[PDB]
Amino acid sequence: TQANWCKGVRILGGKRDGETVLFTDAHFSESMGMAGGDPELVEALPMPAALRLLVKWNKLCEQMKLDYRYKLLH
Ligand SMILES: [Cl-]
Repeated sequence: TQANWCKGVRILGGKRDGETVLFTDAHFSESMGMAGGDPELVEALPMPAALRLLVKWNKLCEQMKLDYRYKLLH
């Protein structure tokens, strides 16, 4: 429950609006642009890593002209 840690994201808009995605071990690697890590090991990310994934994912969402977006869990 930190300004320094973030559990995941929630989907804004679209059919899945309100759904959450909890950050996993693999997301940390993805926040570094690396493949791997366990995608089933739930764990909070350091806020900088959370932000990196936030911006990358929403850039993709507009790149792909999608109808939903991501917001960090508070
Ligand atoms: Cl980090």
